[PDB]
Amino acid sequence: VPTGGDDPTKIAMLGLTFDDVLLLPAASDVLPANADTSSQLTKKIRLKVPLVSSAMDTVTEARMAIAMARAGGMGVLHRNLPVAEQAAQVETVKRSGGLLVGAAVGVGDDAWERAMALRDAGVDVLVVDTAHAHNRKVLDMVHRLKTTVGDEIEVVGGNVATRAAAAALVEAGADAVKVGVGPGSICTTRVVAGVGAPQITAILEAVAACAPHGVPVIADGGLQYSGDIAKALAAGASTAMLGSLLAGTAESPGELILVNGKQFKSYRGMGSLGAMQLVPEGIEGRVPFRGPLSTVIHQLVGGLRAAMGYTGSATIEELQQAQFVQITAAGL
Amino acid sequence: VPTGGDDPTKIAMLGLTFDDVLLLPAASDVLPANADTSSQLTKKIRLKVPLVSSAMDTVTEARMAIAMARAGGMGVLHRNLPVAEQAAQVETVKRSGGLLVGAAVGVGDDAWERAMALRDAGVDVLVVDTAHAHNRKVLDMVHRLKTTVGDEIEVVGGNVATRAAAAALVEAGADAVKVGVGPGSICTTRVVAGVGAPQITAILEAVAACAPHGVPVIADGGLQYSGDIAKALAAGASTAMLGSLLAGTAESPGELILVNGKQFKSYRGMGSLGAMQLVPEGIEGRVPFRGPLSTVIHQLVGGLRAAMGYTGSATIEELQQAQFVQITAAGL
Amino acid sequence: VPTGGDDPTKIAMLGLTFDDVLLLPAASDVLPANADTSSQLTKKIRLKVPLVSSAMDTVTEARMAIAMARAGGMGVLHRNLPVAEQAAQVETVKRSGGLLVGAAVGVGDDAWERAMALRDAGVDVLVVDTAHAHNRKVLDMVHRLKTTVGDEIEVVGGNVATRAAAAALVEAGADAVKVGVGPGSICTTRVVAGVGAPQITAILEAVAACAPHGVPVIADGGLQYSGDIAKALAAGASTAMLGSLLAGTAESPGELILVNGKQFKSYRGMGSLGAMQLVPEGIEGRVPFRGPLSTVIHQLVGGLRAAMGYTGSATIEELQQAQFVQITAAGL
Amino acid sequence: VPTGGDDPTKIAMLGLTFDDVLLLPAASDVLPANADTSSQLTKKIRLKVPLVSSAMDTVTEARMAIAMARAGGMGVLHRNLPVAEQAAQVETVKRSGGLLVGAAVGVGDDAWERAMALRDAGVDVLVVDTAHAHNRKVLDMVHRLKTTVGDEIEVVGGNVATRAAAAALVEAGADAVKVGVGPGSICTTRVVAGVGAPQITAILEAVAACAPHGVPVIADGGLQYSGDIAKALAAGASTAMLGSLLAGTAESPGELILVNGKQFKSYRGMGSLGAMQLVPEGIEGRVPFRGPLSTVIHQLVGGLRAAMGYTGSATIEELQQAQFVQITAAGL
Ligand SMILES: Cc1[nH]c(C(=O)Nc2ccc(F)cc2)c(C)c1S(=O)(=O)Nc1ccc2c[nH]nc2c1
Ligand SMILES: Cc1[nH]c(C(=O)Nc2ccc(F)cc2)c(C)c1S(=O)(=O)Nc1ccc2c[nH]nc2c1
Ligand SMILES: Cc1[nH]c(C(=O)Nc2ccc(F)cc2)c(C)c1S(=O)(=O)Nc1ccc2c[nH]nc2c1
Ligand SMILES: Cc1[nH]c(C(=O)Nc2ccc(F)cc2)c(C)c1S(=O)(=O)Nc1ccc2c[nH]nc2c1
Ligand SMILES: O=c1[nH]cnc2c1ncn2[C@@H]1O[C@H](COP(=O)(O)O)[C@@H](O)[C@H]1O
Ligand SMILES: O=c1[nH]cnc2c1ncn2[C@@H]1O[C@H](COP(=O)(O)O)[C@@H](O)[C@H]1O
Ligand SMILES: O=c1[nH]cnc2c1ncn2[C@@H]1O[C@H](COP(=O)(O)O)[C@@H](O)[C@H]1O
Ligand SMILES: O=c1[nH]cnc2c1ncn2[C@@H]1O[C@H](COP(=O)(O)O)[C@@H](O)[C@H]1O
Repeated sequence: VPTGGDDPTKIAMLGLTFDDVLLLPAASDVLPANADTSSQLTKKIRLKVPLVSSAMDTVTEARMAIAMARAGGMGVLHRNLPVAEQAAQVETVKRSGGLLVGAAVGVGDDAWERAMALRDAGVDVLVVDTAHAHNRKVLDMVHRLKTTVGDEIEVVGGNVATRAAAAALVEAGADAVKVGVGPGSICTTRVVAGVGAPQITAILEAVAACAPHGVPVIADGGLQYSGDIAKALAAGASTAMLGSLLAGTAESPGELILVNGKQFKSYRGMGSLGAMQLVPEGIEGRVPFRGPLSTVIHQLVGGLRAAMGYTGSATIEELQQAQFVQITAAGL
Repeated sequence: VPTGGDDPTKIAMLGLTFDDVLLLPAASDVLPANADTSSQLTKKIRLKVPLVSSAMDTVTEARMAIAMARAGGMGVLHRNLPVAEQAAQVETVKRSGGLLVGAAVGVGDDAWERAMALRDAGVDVLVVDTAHAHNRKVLDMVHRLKTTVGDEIEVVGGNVATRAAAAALVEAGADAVKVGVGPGSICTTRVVAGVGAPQITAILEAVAACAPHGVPVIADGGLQYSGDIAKALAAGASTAMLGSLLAGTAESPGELILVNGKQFKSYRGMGSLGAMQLVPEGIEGRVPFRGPLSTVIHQLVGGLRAAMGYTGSATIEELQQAQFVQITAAGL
Repeated sequence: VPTGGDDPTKIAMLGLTFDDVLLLPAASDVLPANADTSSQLTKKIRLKVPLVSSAMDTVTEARMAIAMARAGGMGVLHRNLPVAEQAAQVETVKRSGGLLVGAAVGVGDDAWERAMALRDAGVDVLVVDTAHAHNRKVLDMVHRLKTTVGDEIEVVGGNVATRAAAAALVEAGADAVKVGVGPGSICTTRVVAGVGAPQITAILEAVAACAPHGVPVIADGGLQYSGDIAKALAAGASTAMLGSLLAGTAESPGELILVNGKQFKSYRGMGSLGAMQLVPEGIEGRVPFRGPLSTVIHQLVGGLRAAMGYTGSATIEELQQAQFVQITAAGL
Repeated sequence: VPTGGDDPTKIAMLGLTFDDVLLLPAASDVLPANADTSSQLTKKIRLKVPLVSSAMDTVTEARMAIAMARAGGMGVLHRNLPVAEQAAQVETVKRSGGLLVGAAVGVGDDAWERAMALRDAGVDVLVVDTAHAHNRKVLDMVHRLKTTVGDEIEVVGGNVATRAAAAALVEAGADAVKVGVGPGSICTTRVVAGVGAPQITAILEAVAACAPHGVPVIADGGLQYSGDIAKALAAGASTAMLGSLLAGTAESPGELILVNGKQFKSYRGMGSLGAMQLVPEGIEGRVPFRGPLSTVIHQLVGGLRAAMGYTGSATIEELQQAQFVQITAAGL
């Protein structure tokens, strides 16, 4: 083996990230303004805009979830607060019209009760929110939830980074599979644990397991530009979950911060020291203030529509069949 | 597939850009001063110098087009102004002697009338100027133009980045094919839409479709150094179109700008916010002031001549048969 | 041969370093808190924590060796001082309870007497400490030591970077093989001599020679983050030796340094000008002050435990069978 | 072809430079102090130290040539001055004992007379000094010189970057072949002409043509560290020619320069604007002042000796058979 040892499977793959690829233009009859951006969040739920906001306490509380749903996407409420408070945020969203909402639960002691309270509150999507869903504890939770409330509530499981892990969630009964181990902007899983999978390759691998079972893949983490959304969907994801890109918006939690004459908002990992208040796997930082969510979403969707125009994709389903070119370091 | 999924065509190619390759020296009897730099702009039109200026409102108006033609190249007049004004710039050039001139048209409402006015004004080359020529609307325009004024006017179509798109323009009747989706210095197509193709690979692919039909390829965008011109032509292009490299010249539109004791001129994408005055696919910036066009062209052609000396190329046609070595990140 | 010449063996391999790979998550029933971090330092000696401190005069004297052993690892005492002083540091450690300790010897004039004095002082591990163990002088020393004190003292040999060199040390009778030629943070072997081997590939190659003989590999040098420890062990090493990561600790030798309002400690190669007081193969620098060793070790082991959780590794032996994904420049 | 077009020979090779490779350690009985550093400069001339100074007017005049010869290497006198002055510098060196000296000539009008005057002055080596020796004008000069003064004077030809060019010089009768098109520190051939060849691959290719005919290769340009000398010789070169590494020495021409409290000397390409006093293919810069040549050479040779120790090379001939590992961007 050219890279060492005698085992060709030791280094199993070459992992590509968003900056490693570009979408190739293709024959097109599609104007960007006329493209159809709708896509499956889960087997049953279709969104007008294939974007969901991260279950983080500096991204999504009731305000964000309401704005996201009104923009045609959805918010996933974070779970870093008492169960009664999360359920109360679910209610607040549902009382603002017939708006879709999801909410994160863990696999811990009180996870099952949290889930039951959220259902009672009228939640549409339950997200089993973990760093590593390839764990019998996570797969059991996913299964237990689907068998209990599956008729009324869609159950998302995550996160995974390999084909085998996505396959296990599919078998456990997941209505969607969330992909991303290591790629988050505030993530230090890669440096702390040495663990991860570049996101384009992880999406391609997860989609190979999920698509044949009609299970949508949510691409979660590592998205920096609107063009990365197009790339994630062309790799086969059906939606993208955004943290950093939305953390600087008016609707996110947290106050405005002024440093050196410029405006910021705090953005922090759920595995950072201050969020857990131990070995942190996230940092605390700031992102530029971006103004209203509606503006940000408009530019993101605008970029998506441009990609759909370039690739001749009339629908997201068509975009998922687009081709890439791999680029070198010099490209960029 | 080592990079993910089971489809080997999903990532179709490894795209190389100018910084990824060097020209290999070869046996030579050619002195740089004696090389023949002439080359086909289109099937019918040969230039003394294989360089054309970009159809941008910070690069080419009448003054640039006159200087470019006198230097042995050609200018393509931008179309960001009323039809009567563009036609008046065409006249202004033709009244400055028997100088070649081209002019951009789009595919929009008034594109056909613009084209007719330009012809009446005496234009030599019509450039169907789009970000994505692989669109039936663009191919139709190219065809409609060639069938109407083809005897008197050469019709360029662009831009493309793939072999199939170049082939479609050839069949539509293009007299030259312009290559470049994503590589412009002021371009944000890559980050906004996630779409593009590294320019050496795009030229190689387009030339594979065009050369067998005797259709010249214009390499458009991404050229930073005189050595990049040599590389573009050795990849098989017949001419290079330059924006950034000429935007800092006395003959370009726009005034001199002083910042921190240094001289600049504004240079902006035609898809930037201020040029369109929406989801911009270009930025606005500045380039260093370079002095007279004649000086810049002299150094560019000087570099080209040096490359022709190193590669034993007596003509541009010979240079198109030169070989590359691929380099690594460390090289550079 | 695509890279030049006609000999495919001239460039024998593509060497990967820690930043070139990530650990892939795998099916897991392992909680980080419950993972077993114990591992073989040598054939006979198992540590509770697979970490040893570098035999450097800015890393390990008696204080460090005591702290390291109490934390479940071990220190290797540096040999840059009189033999009687090194032996006195060995005694000092052994008088602080039943704590494991090792000590470096060279291959020079007084190396054999140093070794004998260390044994008399009660040392547990002798480390034949060289930059290049593939030297008959080093192999002879290793052999001579093992045949003389082998029943009572474990003999480590190093350093190596190739499979053949590790194999030679195994045959010489080494109880562990230390891997790393070129990767140290303060190392200039690579720039001064042009010699080295990227550490993941060197570990994989050394383990291919050592593992079939039940000889543990110590990964020495180049480790920057806790995640690198996980990667080194997954490549097949049984322990990691740390210099830079521990040089900033309270227990390391040297005083606190204040520069620009921040706290540092000096950290220098044993082959630097000031350590040898000639052609230096190390530099002198500073690392940030890190506080007590116990804190640093806790975070390092925490990262290791996280990796074991992600990879489903209940033991270090299991972690050694984990898989990597190779990443590109863009990843990082 | 994965990188574009249908011609696999269009991109002929992947070119590696010094930073792309490391020397692999090997079994060794060689102490650095005992290695034999002597090597062939030409078929007939062996140097004690395999280093020659560049024929540049900021590197080698009489003073440098004398110091270089006394250190066991040789200087090549630059040709940027009247013929009588160059010949007078040759005399000055020969009058300082039985010291070897070489001198550059071109292929121009007065090149032949320059060569004759140098011979009369007692020169030992004539270097036909060009940027591209694969030119019948250069090959003719090499041949004409060898057939005229070949019994008394060794004739070097250069520069080349390909196997075929080296082969042509061998057939022309060169006593040594100098390799390097594009790699010089002050070189802009790569950016101006887009032409070049990464130096490790160029050396490997040139040696494939020269070694079977017993013709030594001089590696010229791109050497930044003493470790690069070892790498150049292990690729198969017999000597290295140094510009930047020696330009900062007391013995080089030019005065001391003080900027921001630090000491420098000017270092400039022979193809820079100021050296030619047009399309320059070199820049003018400064390098740090390094003190006496003897110190610099000592450290360079020290690094070489270290490499010989690591690779088990008792002679330069043995070092030429050493193996490399290719490294990634992350390595470094
Ligand atoms: C550090 C951490 N561990 C867990 C976790 O769930 N651990 C766990 C997993 C399986 C299990 F059975 C029992 C516990 C979580 C949520 C976190 S987090 O707060 O930092 N959030 C994320 C989310 C997504 C990520 C992708 N890469 N890294 C990520 C971190
Ligand atoms: C953003 C944009 N879209 C179009 C465009 O023509 N859209 C379109 C295409 C086909 C069609 F049928 C209908 C409309 C244009 C001209 C532009 S531009 O002003 O920014 N100019 C260019 C030019 C070259 C480029 C290469 N990569 N990106 C480029 C942008
Ligand atoms: C520069 C140097 N040479 C030797 C050395 O032992 N030389 C030698 C080797 C075999 C022999 F038979 C006779 C002498 C040592 C210890 C050193 S050091 O002080 O700088 N330490 C290390 C340690 C680890 C390294 C990995 N890469 N580089 C390293 C340097
Ligand atoms: C720019 C230039 N051209 C020539 C030259 O000889 N031209 C030429 C060649 C063949 C011929 F028949 C007639 C003329 C030279 C010397 C130079 S230089 O002054 O700049 N020196 C070098 C030396 C080494 C180089 C490697 N890459 N680039 C280099 C430049
Ligand atoms: O603390 C953390 N460490 C690692 N990943 C996190 C952490 N907190 C949230 N994440 C994940 O990172 C995603 C956001 O990534 P981003 O959009 O690149 O900022 C989230 O949706 C989570 O999957
Ligand atoms: O706004 C824009 N976005 C992307 N490409 C543009 C834009 N405006 C002009 N271009 C293209 O970029 C070329 C100039 O590229 P440059 O020479 O690298 O500066 C032009 O000839 C166009 O093809
Ligand atoms: O001077 C030196 N030059 C090269 N390597 C050294 C030197 N001194 C110590 N080392 C090695 O570098 C290791 C520490 O590397 P680090 O943990 O990356 O700082 C040590 O354990 C030695 O193997
Ligand atoms: O002006 C120039 N342009 C390109 N190469 C040059 C020039 N002048 C000298 N050289 C070459 O660069 C070598 C020195 O390279 P360096 O050691 O990397 O600085 C010289 O020996 C020449 O071969």
